[PDB]
Amino acid sequence: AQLRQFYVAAQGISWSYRPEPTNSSLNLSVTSFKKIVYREYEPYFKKEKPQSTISGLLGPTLYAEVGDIIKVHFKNKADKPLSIHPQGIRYSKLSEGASYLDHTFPAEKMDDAVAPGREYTYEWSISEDSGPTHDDPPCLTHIYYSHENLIEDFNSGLIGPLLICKKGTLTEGGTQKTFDKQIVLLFAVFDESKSWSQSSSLMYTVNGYVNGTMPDITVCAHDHISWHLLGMSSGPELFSIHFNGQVLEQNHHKVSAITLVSATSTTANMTVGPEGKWIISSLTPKHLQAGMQAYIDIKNCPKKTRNLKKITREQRRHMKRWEYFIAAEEVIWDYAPVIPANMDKKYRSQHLDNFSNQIGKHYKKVMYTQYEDESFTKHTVNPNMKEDGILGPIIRAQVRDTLKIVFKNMASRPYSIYPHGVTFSPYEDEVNSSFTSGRNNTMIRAVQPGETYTYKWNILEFDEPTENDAQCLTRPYYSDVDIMRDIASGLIGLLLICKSRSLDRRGIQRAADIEQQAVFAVFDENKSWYLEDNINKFCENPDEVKRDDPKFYESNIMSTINGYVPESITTLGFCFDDTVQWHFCSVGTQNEILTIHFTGHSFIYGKRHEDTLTLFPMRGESVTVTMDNVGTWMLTSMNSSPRSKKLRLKFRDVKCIPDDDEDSYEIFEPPESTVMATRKMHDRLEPEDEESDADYDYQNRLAAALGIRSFRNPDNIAAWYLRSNNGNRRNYYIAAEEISWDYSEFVQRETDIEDSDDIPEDTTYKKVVFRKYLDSTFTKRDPRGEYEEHLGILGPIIRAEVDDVIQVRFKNLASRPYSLHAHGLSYEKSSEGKTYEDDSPEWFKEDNAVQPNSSYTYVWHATERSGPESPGSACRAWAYYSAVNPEKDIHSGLIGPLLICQKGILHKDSNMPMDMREFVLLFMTFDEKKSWYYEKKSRSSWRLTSSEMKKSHEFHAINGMIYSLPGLKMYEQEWVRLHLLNIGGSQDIHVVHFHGQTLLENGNKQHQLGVWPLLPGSFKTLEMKASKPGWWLLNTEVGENQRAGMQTPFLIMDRDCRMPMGLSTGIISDSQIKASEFLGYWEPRLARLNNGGSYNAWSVEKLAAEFASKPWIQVDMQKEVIITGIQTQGAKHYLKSCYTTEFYVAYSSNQINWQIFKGNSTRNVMYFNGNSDASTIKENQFDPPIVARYIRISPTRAYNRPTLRLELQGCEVNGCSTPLGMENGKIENKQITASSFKKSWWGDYWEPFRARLNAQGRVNAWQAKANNNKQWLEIDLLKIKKITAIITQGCKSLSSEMYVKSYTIHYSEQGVEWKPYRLKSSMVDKIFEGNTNTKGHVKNFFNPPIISRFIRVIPKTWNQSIALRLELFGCDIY
Repeated sequence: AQLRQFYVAAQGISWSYRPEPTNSSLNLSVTSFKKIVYREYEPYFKKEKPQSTISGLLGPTLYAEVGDIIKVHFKNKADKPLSIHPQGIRYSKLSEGASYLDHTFPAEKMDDAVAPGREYTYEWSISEDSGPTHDDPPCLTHIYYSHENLIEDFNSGLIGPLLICKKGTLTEGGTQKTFDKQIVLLFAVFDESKSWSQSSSLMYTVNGYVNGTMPDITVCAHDHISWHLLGMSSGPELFSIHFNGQVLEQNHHKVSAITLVSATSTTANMTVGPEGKWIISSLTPKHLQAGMQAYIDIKNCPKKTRNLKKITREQRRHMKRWEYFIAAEEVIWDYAPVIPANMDKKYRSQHLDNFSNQIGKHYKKVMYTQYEDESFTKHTVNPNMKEDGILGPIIRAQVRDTLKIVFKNMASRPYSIYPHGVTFSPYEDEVNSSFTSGRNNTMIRAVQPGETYTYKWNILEFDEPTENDAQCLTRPYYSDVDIMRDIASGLIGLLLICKSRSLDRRGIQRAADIEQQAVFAVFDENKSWYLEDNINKFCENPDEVKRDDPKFYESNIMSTINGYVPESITTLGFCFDDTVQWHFCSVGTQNEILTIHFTGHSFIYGKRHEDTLTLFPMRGESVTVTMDNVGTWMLTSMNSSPRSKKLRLKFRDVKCIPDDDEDSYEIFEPPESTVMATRKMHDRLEPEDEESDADYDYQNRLAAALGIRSFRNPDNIAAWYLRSNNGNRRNYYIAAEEISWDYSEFVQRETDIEDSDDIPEDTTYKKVVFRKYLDSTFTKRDPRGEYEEHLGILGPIIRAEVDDVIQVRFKNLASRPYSLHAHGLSYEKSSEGKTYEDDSPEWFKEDNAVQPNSSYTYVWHATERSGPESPGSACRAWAYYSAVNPEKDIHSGLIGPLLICQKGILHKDSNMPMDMREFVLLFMTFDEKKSWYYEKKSRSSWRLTSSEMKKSHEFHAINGMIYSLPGLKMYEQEWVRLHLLNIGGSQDIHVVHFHGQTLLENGNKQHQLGVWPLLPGSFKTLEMKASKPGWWLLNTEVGENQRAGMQTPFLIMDRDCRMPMGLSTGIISDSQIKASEFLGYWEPRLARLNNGGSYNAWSVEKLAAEFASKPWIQVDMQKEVIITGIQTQGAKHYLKSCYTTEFYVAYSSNQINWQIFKGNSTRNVMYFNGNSDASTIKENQFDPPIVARYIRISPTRAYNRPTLRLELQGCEVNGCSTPLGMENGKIENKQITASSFKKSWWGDYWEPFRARLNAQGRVNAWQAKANNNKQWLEIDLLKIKKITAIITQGCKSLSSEMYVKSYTIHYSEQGVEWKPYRLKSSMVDKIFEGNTNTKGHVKNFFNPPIISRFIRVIPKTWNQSIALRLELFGCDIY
């Protein structure tokens, strides 16, 4: 419950990018840079903290436990305004530091920009729902920075960690209990060109140190450590950190490489091993050449040395000849193999053969070849094993299988090998570290061209992966001499860290029948060590050497998959009910990443069945696909020209007829023959069939341990295929049709207060967008309700259920063909829509293309592996798009979500899944040069793409529109679901950040993450739990996209928006009640709910016939308000039943453009509902609340006279004018003080302690003792609050009434004082207008709110007495 007070300051530190403690060159410092950073101070800024060395510009580290507060006492000592902005849920509008359009008063604008040489005070509060609190890591990490200028105030060196932790861990010194260290690492890129002192800089630093000049950080050996890896850069960078020789554990995944994208952070743990130096490598092929790393030296502290189990429990020893005698060679390589079916013209007759005498016959291509003999006298296989081809030398490592790597360099250059996540033994280095010790304890890394060598490491059962990880981990191994040059030469393999899966010393696996190796390498011959043996030596046209030319240079860029370019001419055939296991990885001198769409099936991923994998550069991943379909399919990547339409691997999934191995070309080894016949899978040894590795007779010691001991103790067609699926079908009628569409919705009267913003692009653009119609015969559409206001460009949400069956009658209506393609779903090739080779005549090709003005009816089947796993969640998002040309279609607008929810989620609202809010958002940047309707020579510049506005034709949209995206409205403290998707703009990884909010995952039931990184292809379902009302801001915190256009001001409102908007009270005067048609004589100024008299309903003139037309009454508000319901009522004089039954509602913010859609609205199908009898107050609710100035209702069907009385239910503007609790009872009577509890001597007592609005009983107001202009009513709010508005009233006693008429307001500070309320733009006090009638209310507003907890009300001029019932509308500030 403590308060983490913190003193910070910002000063201009002259900072070179390296440290040096000398003199001669340390006065004349040749290189330097101006910088502004964060430096912590002792209280009152007298002294200054030590500022440990390893943190160069990384500012002070803030921290807290769940429950405490933070009072950062900022003080800007630099010469430009600055601020501080953390990440999470805490900040109210005066402690967030960001200055955007949120409609706040000049009081809460001070935190946004602190002038140079001025103080402030930042206060936060770590709630119970912003911390981990469960199986999350012991405690998380967030980055705090400057929000005044997200680009000029970061590269100037303004950043710092914010390390919030879990209740019960953090000590007083700011260090965890069990952990022995608290390290923080800032991988960053400080572009000094976009900085305060704009000088060019090629800086790829870490903490402010370049090329690895950071001083060595060191710890002891065999202890537990805690990491905190930040990362931040203006541009969209990527940091694939790698810990050499060690293993980490983030997110319960025993990973050996942590990936961070810009403006993100994470925490992780590891236990250090024996001593010896190490390196923190950055795997990204760009952060390598640049040069950035650290050093991990390990000391030897004389405290304790552990002694644990060495042998594998004395039974699973497995000590035999299962070592590996690998080597290197330079054999001939055919990228397209010898005489394939699908020949290629480029690589054959221009790059291998002597046809037109290009090179010769030979490629000098190195590869790790595997000899099975020790003496290196024979390869293991010269031909192939019927299904491998180039399945690499498989290195399967498990507990003590005598894994010895014998190595015989037989090449013409120094080479080596280097695995991943494999600690070395000091007998042989197995790494190219600098300090290779002397001849005594030697550690050799390279091998000269002709030598031999011997490595040594056999893993034991001491680093088994977590159960949440995959079955068989996969890791590469390559030549560590020069990575980019050696891998290009062709040195790479797979190192498989499986589990205790050995049944025999041959090493077969279980739980995965068939396995296939697939890596995505890209051999850049221009960076190979045999280009000279390609053009220089072996050649016949070197006459004028082809080089430095776009043709020749890019022609030898051979991006392949397992080397072989053309095709696996044997498509990967399979059986049914099998569980194939795949191993994925990728290398190549290229920064970008890949995503591998898996057409047709899906694979388990942490018990979720995802269908797209984003594999990162130079680190692998393993999946498991199941055979539950029949037909041909694909495995494709889709990023851009060289890889999208190229990387494909066709593979069957079939059997015919029994199991397909009686007369066919897939004879496996069961062999599905007569059951009485012999083959593999039936190898009965002496004892019995496969049980284990045979050992002692019984060896009673057959207990499996826990790992580490628990120690410390007309084409109107329909669907046709739904015959055997036997489904609970659900029908939809989509279409596709052109439309005009311009992203900029703020100039569409959203936030266009300006009048001179010159449009820098085209006015609008012609897209093609999905729609939703009502039946098989079209032209009867379904308009987008209030729910679908934020969809923007996405089609209709196609919802479903587990084990359902979907029928979709797509019907193209555009100029070129289109189609559909689901994801993670089940269908047939005649229900796929993808364009490639099939297994039938153009009968299965009926869906592959939907010609214009026609229609096809797909049949999709959502099975068990297509539903939302991870019981912590409810619905599972997905996507569908026009997959005829998947790159130019999605960039045209044809994209939509496809949700799948569990069994039970659907209400009697057409049975479409409902019962929990959900916003769907597709973060994507739209390119107009990749669409179909891209008129090339636009009217700005025809030569280049608007050379006058270069690259102005790419729009960073947030789900359609830009800067506006209206429709995002949530309550306070309500669980809303979010389906964030990203498949359009691939190479741009996005990180989603809501202001003042903390997201959440499920499955493992707990994950906060602060902000989430959207991987291009992932489908993420999260939960929000909105925090506080006001105008917040949704964006992506990559500073060069937040300013580019990805920022939407979503809205949190109050959680009690149920207050009358003035109809019954009297706020809404009768000067603004209109009517088109009328009912007799009953003036509409008398349409007030619960109004008595003789005429109490709506009319102006006489009707004489009213049953068919739809008259209307129009209420005005004079300001934009919220409306969350309506309170209907019936009228009569003595004998008119006269009630309305059905009635719809319109609304408008301009009185001209009306949106009549809340009657037959979203939750409704095509109707609304109303009253049931005479005066019995009946009310309805607008589930998505509406917000408009004018509102107009129209009754259709009533009882013999369509009358009504209406009363509205809304809230306010800033969005926190909630009842402070007077009438609610949330305030007790001990927060009200005044002068006299005025009593008579022949009657009652006049209580200034019952000033409740609309509370009834005895004298329930404050008639002061004696009349004078010097009484008052003082309210002690018990904590400083923002007092927004006031409502006065009048009182009486059964007789002549009297009431206040005009009052002034004296208020206080935190303490006891009283000061007048001088009008902002005046020189004297402000005067208010009190009541005018007895019971009617009057609302008075404050131009700036009164931020206090003392407030006095001065009755200045009144009517014959002081008397009022009072209610303040305030806000719970902190």
